[PDB]
Amino acid sequence: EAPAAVVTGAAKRIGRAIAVKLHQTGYRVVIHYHNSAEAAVSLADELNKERSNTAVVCQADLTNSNVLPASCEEIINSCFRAFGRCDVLVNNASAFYPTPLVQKTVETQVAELIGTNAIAPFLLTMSFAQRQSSNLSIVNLCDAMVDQPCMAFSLYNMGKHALVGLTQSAALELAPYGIRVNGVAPGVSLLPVAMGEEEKDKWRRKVPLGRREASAEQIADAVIFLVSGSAQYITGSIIKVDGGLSLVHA
Amino acid sequence: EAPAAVVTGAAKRIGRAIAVKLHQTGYRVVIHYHNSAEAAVSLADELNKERSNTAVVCQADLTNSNVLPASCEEIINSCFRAFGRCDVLVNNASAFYPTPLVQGKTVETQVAELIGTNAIAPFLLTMSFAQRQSNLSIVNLCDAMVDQPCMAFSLYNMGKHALVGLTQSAALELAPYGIRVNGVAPGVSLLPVAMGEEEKDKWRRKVPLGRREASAEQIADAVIFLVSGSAQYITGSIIKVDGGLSLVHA
Amino acid sequence: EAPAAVVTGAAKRIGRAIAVKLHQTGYRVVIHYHNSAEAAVSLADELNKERSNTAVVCQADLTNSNVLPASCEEIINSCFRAFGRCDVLVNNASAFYPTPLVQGKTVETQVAELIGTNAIAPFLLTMSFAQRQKSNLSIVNLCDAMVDQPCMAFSLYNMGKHALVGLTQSAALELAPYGIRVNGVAPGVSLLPVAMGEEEKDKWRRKVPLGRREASAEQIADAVIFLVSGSAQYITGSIIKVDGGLSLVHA
Amino acid sequence: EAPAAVVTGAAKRIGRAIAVKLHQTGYRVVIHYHNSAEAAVSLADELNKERSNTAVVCQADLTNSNVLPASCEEIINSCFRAFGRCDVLVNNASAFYPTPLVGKTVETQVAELIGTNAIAPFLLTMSFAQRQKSNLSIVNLCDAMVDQPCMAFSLYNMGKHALVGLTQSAALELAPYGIRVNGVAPGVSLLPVAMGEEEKDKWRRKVPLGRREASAEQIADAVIFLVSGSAQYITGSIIKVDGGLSLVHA
Ligand SMILES: NC(=O)C1=CN([C@@H]2O[C@H](COP(=O)(O)OP(=O)(O)OC[C@H]3O[C@@H](n4cnc5c(N)ncnc54)[C@H](OP(=O)(O)O)[C@@H]3O)[C@@H](O)[C@H]2O)C=CC1
Ligand SMILES: NC(=O)C1=CN([C@@H]2O[C@H](COP(=O)(O)OP(=O)(O)OC[C@H]3O[C@@H](n4cnc5c(N)ncnc54)[C@H](OP(=O)(O)O)[C@@H]3O)[C@@H](O)[C@H]2O)C=CC1
Ligand SMILES: NC(=O)C1=CN([C@@H]2O[C@H](COP(=O)(O)OP(=O)(O)OC[C@H]3O[C@@H](n4cnc5c(N)ncnc54)[C@H](OP(=O)(O)O)[C@@H]3O)[C@@H](O)[C@H]2O)C=CC1
Ligand SMILES: NC(=O)C1=CN([C@@H]2O[C@H](COP(=O)(O)OP(=O)(O)OC[C@H]3O[C@@H](n4cnc5c(N)ncnc54)[C@H](OP(=O)(O)O)[C@@H]3O)[C@@H](O)[C@H]2O)C=CC1
Ligand SMILES: Nc1nc2ccc(C(=O)NCCc3cccc(Cl)c3)cc2s1
Ligand SMILES: Nc1nc2ccc(C(=O)NCCc3cccc(Cl)c3)cc2s1
Ligand SMILES: Nc1nc2ccc(C(=O)NCCc3cccc(Cl)c3)cc2s1
Ligand SMILES: Nc1nc2ccc(C(=O)NCCc3cccc(Cl)c3)cc2s1
Repeated sequence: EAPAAVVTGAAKRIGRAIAVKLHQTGYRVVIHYHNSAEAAVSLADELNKERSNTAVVCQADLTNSNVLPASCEEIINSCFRAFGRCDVLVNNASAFYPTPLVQKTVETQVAELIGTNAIAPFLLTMSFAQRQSSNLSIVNLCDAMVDQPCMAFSLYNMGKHALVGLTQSAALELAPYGIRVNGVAPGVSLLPVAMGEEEKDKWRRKVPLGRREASAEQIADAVIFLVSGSAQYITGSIIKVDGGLSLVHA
Repeated sequence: EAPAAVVTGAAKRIGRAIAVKLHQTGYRVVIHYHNSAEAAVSLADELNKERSNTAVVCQADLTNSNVLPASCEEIINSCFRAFGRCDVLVNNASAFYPTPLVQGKTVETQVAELIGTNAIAPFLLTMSFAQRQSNLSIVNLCDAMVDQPCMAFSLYNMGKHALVGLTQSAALELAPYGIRVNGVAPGVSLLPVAMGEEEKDKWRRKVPLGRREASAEQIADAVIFLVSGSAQYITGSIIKVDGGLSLVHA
Repeated sequence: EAPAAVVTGAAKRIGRAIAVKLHQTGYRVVIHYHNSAEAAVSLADELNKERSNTAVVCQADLTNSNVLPASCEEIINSCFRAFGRCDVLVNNASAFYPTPLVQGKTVETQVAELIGTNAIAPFLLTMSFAQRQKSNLSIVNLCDAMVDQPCMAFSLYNMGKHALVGLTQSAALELAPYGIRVNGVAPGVSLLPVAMGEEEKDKWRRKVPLGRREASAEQIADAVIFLVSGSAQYITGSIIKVDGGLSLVHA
Repeated sequence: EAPAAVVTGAAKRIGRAIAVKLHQTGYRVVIHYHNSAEAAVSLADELNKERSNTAVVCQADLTNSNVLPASCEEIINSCFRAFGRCDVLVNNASAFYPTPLVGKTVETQVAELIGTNAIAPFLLTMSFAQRQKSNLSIVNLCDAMVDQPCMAFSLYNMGKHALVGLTQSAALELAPYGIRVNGVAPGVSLLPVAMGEEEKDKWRRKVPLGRREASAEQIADAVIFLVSGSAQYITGSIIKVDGGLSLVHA
């Protein structure tokens, strides 16, 4: 038949764009969600209606507990269960909020920010590999502004730095098994829904390429390339998709 | 009207694969060469037979000198003369040889060739490209190993480092003009002309992903992505196409 | 009075050498240890015999847990309790072992120790150090020069060391308005593993361009000493590799 | 007896502070200069007043041309003829001005910005290494902001990137001879004399640590460390001395 992909947090925003675009490219997909049951279902609906029985949903909480392992195993599972194979893993799901050094308790923050951002990708990676001709690859959602961090976002930043480390080490380690591991690093994309609107323009104006944020589909485009046969020799690479934002000094 | 691209050192090896593949994507192509007259003319005949009036050649020495700006201006001008437009510039041409710090070319010539082709020509070509200015982009052929260099290749490495700087500086500067500037960084690809079987397998053995060098087409694939509509928010980015080679410790 | 420093995992190897050199430069020192009780007490004994009332020990597991914040707070408080001040924090303590992806400690346990010691505890200690400030304040984080060219099957260790880089940068940024500098020291190959054979040692030694030998503990401490000194008063968010060229050598 | 150090562009500003700190440390110094003869002599006289026969001056243009190799050989020679040895080389001299891609000629700009910042350091490095017959080191003055460049500084940035490559390449190659090679990367240091205080403050306010530029002495302090017995294992390292400026996003 046709290849299959798991996308994490695929309900909304960047994950949904990735999901749809993988589908259009001919992937059967698992739409993982935590909170967005509705949205997951609706997207599955839309993809199933397009090609019969090619989109399934999956619940899991990706916080750092004692049960993350099983959850990550569950997610990889259902991809094999629904489609009998798993070609692609997109690590998209992610928490993001400030954690000031001079001031949810901390370990909540750690489980979410370190847990979702780093540890869960590590576990999914381990399951994806464990259960493996083909074109297998993993794509991690990184952050182009990792070296010029937002003030008071240490934990978030630590977790994204950790994700670069996983990208590198897993690319090395899984290269023998023909599994590629890559990253996509957005700058400013879909801005926080809560963040002010006139405040949003402030950020848009800093971006060299067209004074605007990346659309979700732009991010998705890079993911598509990395999983494709056009990237068959690409592993351990992180592709920034930031419109030049990371090149701009203070 | 199909867009137009200049590829430097497009007569052989990776440059040829980039020109071919731009052509197969719908571009008209200026094939720059220095010495490889026959291969140059040969390729253009092949492109033109495939689609008449779609390929030209343009001879130029890319060694640094007081007339390199005029030679660079001429390469770009050749594209406007042939095709009435210049949409893409691929900085591919490259001198590569050892320049030990501790002891037939003079050092003046070594600097001219290694710094001229790898860095100064790209800069002058970028300047000419932007001056004569849809989906405009420049792709620089960089080097994935530039922070773990070959022993005794200081001038080469300096040139490739300079090219990274050019990639970033021009991406920043040319963004408001809608011109994107990116790089592709091979690890080990098409291997040298003068090298034994034993030595090839030595290098190949180092590559985590499949224990082999990149095909030129694999390198060309990333160039294709960067110039395409799928990369319209990507600028100042360098994509490693190295099979994990740069991840491998001594 | 004399400034005070907290050094984590300071009973042996690189931490001890850092504690010793800070002590010789006139610091009062907290020697944090986990398991190495005899060795920590021995070191403090030596340092106290050198100038009385200048060295204390402090026991803490730096494995991630819900009590890890309390333990890190307690480490910092030990310094204020002993010496009335805390000028320098060195995050040296580190777990180091393989965690293969394609496969005995549970994975829960691996994550707790490798991410906890190498990254979370540094963050918590960073927080406690800064909050307790109410001179030349700085933090030095022991990083790893080979993080972008890692050992096969050391995913979690590498992830923690990359996190520590992120902490170094983020904390340099956030704490600079308080006058606290935050930097890193990144060894290549230094003191080899106690359980490693001399045969394997020489394999690693011969890869080092500068001298074909590992860094001495002193040489690593030397860089730490520079970063805390007034010769580094404008330096923050910098990581100095002390690796003999090792990270420049290709495969 | 006393070790000897060559410092380039040592007449004024940062190179001056380095010469002085090296002298105070016990070094005999060659004060290289291009135009500031008056400045160079006064420094030399003052140093020589502190300690007889410990300081000499040497004039040379470090621009790129067929005579540059000879010039750099002569600079190194001047240390040996004066002091009988050359233990340290500090590549400090630098040209810095904008070179927009869109009243000097372009070839002149290339010659000056690539010549002073990259090529002359390479030639000096070669001459330093070849003339050796303990604690030998080279320190290259880099730039902490090379990945977040000033707009329209492409050539400057290319030169500073090249210098990073030299540092790394020469570190690797000279390590067997026991010559360490490292860099110091200032952020904002001595601001131009004639720059308005109101402008100066715009840059000053960007700096996290103390909201001021680095003194020349602070930069020199990092140089002193790298040449010292405390840095005996450090090679191929670049120490940013930037007060956190490079960590600050747009
Ligand atoms: N937005 C931007 O501008 C930038 C984004 N990025 C990165 O790109 C990726 C996508 O960003 P964006 O779409 O804005 O992300 P969001 O912050 O909106 O989160 C995306 C999804 O993550 C899931 N998620 C969050 N926390 C958990 C958790 N504890 N367990 C399980 N799932 C969880 C949610 O799924 P559910 O809805 O089902 O609960 C949510 O829809 C992230 O990795 C992010 O860090 C990086 C830099 C810039
Ligand atoms: N091959 C590999 O494994 C790797 C290559 N790269 C990079 O990828 C790109 C393509 O590599 P590859 O195809 O191997 O390159 P080649 O070594 O085959 O050279 C490409 C072309 O550069 C041209 N060139 C050389 N000197 C001059 C000069 N003075 N003036 C004008 N043109 C000149 C030549 O044109 P002509 O033949 O007409 O004289 C030559 O065919 C380069 O920029 C290279 O640095 C990066 C790392 C790995
Ligand atoms: N040695 C080398 O070659 C290199 C070292 N580094 C870094 O340099 C630093 C020093 O290296 P090195 O001296 O070899 O380190 P070690 O591996 O010897 O560990 C130092 C100390 O870490 C402490 N530690 C370990 N696990 C825990 C834990 N769960 N809770 C609390 N403390 C713990 C131990 O204290 P105790 O003995 O009391 O149990 C130990 O003595 C480390 O951060 C390391 O990663 C970087 C690269 C190379
Ligand atoms: N100051 C700052 O904020 C920053 C500086 N840096 C780097 O720090 C180093 C020192 O900085 P700074 O003191 O401000 O530098 P300056 O701009 O003051 O230049 C230092 C010296 O360079 C010499 N020089 C310039 N062009 C030439 C040439 N063609 N031939 C020979 N010598 C030449 C001059 O010698 P003379 O006067 O005798 O002609 C000059 O005094 C440089 O390498 C610089 O790039 C990096 C980032 C920031
Ligand atoms: N899960 C999520 N992770 C992230 C990470 C980053 C952002 C984000 O909005 N980043 C922008 C940082 C930035 C920094 C400086 C200038 C600008 Cl215009 C933008 C948003 C999100 S949402
Ligand atoms: N114009 C050209 N530029 C370059 C640059 C690099 C190479 C090359 O062969 N690079 C491989 C270097 C290498 C470094 C370490 C391990 C391995 Cl297997 C290979 C070949 C060329 S040809
Ligand atoms: N807590 C500890 N952390 C670390 C981290 C790294 C090392 C170490 O020995 N790293 C060497 C890795 C290496 C990789 C490639 C070549 C070589 Cl000569 C050495 C040893 C330790 S002990
Ligand atoms: N030879 C010389 N090289 C350089 C390099 C850089 C500078 C300089 O002024 N750099 C500051 C760049 C900068 C960029 C963005 C913000 C801020 Cl406050 C400062 C000044 C000089 S003088």
